[PDB]
Amino acid sequence: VMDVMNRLILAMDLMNRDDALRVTGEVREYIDTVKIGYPLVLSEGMDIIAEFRKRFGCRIIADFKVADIPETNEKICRATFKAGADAIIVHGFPGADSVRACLNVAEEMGREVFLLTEMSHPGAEMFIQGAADEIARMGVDLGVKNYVGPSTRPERLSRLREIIGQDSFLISPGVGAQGGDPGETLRFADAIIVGRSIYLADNPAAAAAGIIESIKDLL
Amino acid sequence: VMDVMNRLILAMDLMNRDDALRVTGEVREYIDTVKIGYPLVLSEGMDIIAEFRKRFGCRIIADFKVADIPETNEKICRATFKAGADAIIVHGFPGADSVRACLNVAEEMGREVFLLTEMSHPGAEMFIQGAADEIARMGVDLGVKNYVGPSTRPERLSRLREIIGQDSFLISPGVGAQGGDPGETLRFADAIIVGRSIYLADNPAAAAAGIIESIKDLL
Ligand SMILES: O=c1ccn([C@@H]2O[C@H](COP(=O)(O)O)[C@@H](O)[C@H]2O)c(=O)[nH]1
Ligand SMILES: O=c1ccn([C@@H]2O[C@H](COP(=O)(O)O)[C@@H](O)[C@H]2O)c(=O)[nH]1
Repeated sequence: VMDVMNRLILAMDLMNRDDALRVTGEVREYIDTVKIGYPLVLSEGMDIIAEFRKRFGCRIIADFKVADIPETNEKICRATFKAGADAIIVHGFPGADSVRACLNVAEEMGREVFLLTEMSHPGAEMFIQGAADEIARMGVDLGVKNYVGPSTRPERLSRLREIIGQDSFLISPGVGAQGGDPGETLRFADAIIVGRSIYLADNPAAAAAGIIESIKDLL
Repeated sequence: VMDVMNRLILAMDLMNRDDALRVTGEVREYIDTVKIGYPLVLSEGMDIIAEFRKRFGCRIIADFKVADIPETNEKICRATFKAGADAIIVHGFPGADSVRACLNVAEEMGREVFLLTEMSHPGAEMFIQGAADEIARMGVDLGVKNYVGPSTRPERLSRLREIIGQDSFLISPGVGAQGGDPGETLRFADAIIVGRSIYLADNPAAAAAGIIESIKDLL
C-alpha cells in the first residue's frame, strides 16, 4: 500500500500557480502526498503536476472523479498518468465498465485507481448513498484496492471499511471545512485529505502542524 | 436556446492539437457547435478553447461532467467559463446542491449549464438509470433548461424529453460509434452529439455531410 507521511494528504485546490506552490512549500515538511484536482489543473495546466514533482517530490493523486463512458475514461486516465500522476480518483456511480476502463490504463502505466464510493457533501444523500455499498462491492469484485469515502459520515466510512476489508487502502475527504474530525476519520481511513483547513489558513504550516498534533497517538 | 447548426454537435475528443484543429476545420461548414472534453483539454490545455474560438465560428460546450462537492464545482465552473466555454455539462447524480452550485456560477457569469441525467454506455444501467427520472425531475425543479440523455436507449431518451418538456433543450450522445441512430435520436433530442463517426473517418467532412444528408427532412 501507499505510504502517506503523517496520514495527511493535502488537497491543493488553490487556483493560482504562485499561491499553490508557496502554500505547498510551506507545509512540505509535514506531507509527501498531494491531491491535485481540476480547480488547479484547469487554471494552470496539467504541466503543474511535473512542477510539483520537481519542487517537492511528493506523490500526486489526481482527484478527477472520472465519470465518463469507458472509451473516454481510458483517454482521461492516459492523459492524466502521462502528466505524472501516481493515482487517479474514479467515480463508481457510472458502473463497472467505466471503472474497468480506468483499471486497464492504470495497469498498463503502473499507476493506481482510487474508487470514490460515497461523497462527503449533503447532496450525496440523494442518489449516491443508497448505491454506495453496492458500488464498494463492485470495487471488490473488480479487484480495486484503493477507495475514497466521506469523513462527514463516520458510520458510512466505517461501513465502507467493513466492505473492502482491512487490507484495502482508504482515504477520506471532508475533514475540517466540511465538518469532519481528523482523529475520528482515522479510526477507519488510512489517511485524511485536508484542503481549506490548511490552504486558507493565515499560517498553513501551523495549521498542518496542529492537525498532526491532534492525531499524534495515531501516527 | 442555442441555435445548433444542422442539429449536429461535434465531439472533438482527439488528443493532439494539430489533429483536433485539422478535423474541426474540415467540418466547420457543417457545424457551429463543438463539444470539447477532458481528453483534449488535459492533453493540450484550457487554452484550446480560445484557439477554437479564434480559428472557427463555433460555440463551445465543455463536457466536463462536473461531479464534485458544491464548493469545488463552483471553482471548476469558474475556471471553465473563464477559458471561454459557452456552456458546461454537469452530472446530476451527486445531487441538488452540487447542481445548484454550477447553476449559480453560470448565472453570475452569463453562461449555461447542461444537466447530464442518464448516460449512454452499458454500465449506466447499474446505478444511473434507476435514478435518472428523478435526476431529470430534480433538474426541472432547479430550473435547468438544458439536458443530456442517451441516444443508445430511445425509450429512456423519450422519457427524459417527457420529463423536461418540449421547451427544454436536449442534446444526445451515443450516435454512431456507440450504436445510436441520428434520425431516431432527433425524434426527441434537439441536437445529436457525434464524435468518432466523424473524427476517425478518412474524410470527416464527408462523414458529417453524410449524417446531415440522412436527417435532411428533420432540418
Ligand atoms: O466526496 C468527496 C470527494 C472529493 N472531495 C475533494 O476533497 C477536497 C476537500 O477539500 P476541503 O473540504 O478540505 O477543502 C476537495 O478537493 C474536494 O473536491 C470531497 O471533498 N468530497
Ligand atoms: O452519456 C454520455 C455523456 C457524454 N458522452 C460523450 O459524448 C462523446 C461521444 O463520442 P462518440 O461516441 O460519438 O465518439 C464523448 O465525448 C463522450 O465522453 C457520451 O458518450 N455519453
